[PDB]
Amino acid sequence: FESQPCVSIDLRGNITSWNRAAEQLYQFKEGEVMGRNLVDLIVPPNAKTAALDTIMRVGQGEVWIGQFSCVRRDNAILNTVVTQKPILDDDQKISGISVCTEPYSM
Amino acid sequence: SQPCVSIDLRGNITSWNRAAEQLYQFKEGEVMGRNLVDLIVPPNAKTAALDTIMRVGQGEVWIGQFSCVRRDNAILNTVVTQKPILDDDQKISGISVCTEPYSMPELMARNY
Repeated sequence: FESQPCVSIDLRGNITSWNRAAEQLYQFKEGEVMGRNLVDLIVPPNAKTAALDTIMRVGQGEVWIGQFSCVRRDNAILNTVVTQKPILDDDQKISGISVCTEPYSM
Repeated sequence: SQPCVSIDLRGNITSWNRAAEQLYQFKEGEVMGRNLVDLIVPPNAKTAALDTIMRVGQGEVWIGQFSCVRRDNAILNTVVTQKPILDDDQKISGISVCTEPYSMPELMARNY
């Protein structure tokens, strides 16, 4: 079951999971993008530093909700709202970041 | 029900609700205009708090751990949601700092 587009990245920003709703939103299949860097894949070049700064704070233990402009496979610009969360593993340590897209645009 | 404090962009208190009076043990009248970080953040943690507490931009919300100290000097390990307050021209004019009743791990995502 999937409520929304969701992507998981490790602490460097490389993709570790990419759900079916993400396949539809961004127009890549999971196999095409596994291991690729999310910010390089979909964030427009002038916005990468800002996106990376957010991800760095999230990986250190904060939750973020905000405007997230990204580039679909077909080169449409998406003005999304995303919820970014640290992901905890079984050992209760931060292992990555969740990037989930909300149903309203900014 | 939710403790909420508003600050201006100097870090000084502009709003303090009844729930904040109960959480932190101060009344609105005595804290209005006071610097929030000097009021409730332990000395060792202030630069850290300042480093982030003023950094919220337009169209984002930050949720994170926030160590504070009550009037009685009990240490509180809290979580706060920080959002910008916009003026009539949609410029940031302040920051809203509202307490969540959870520790951070209860808000995080999980791998199984």
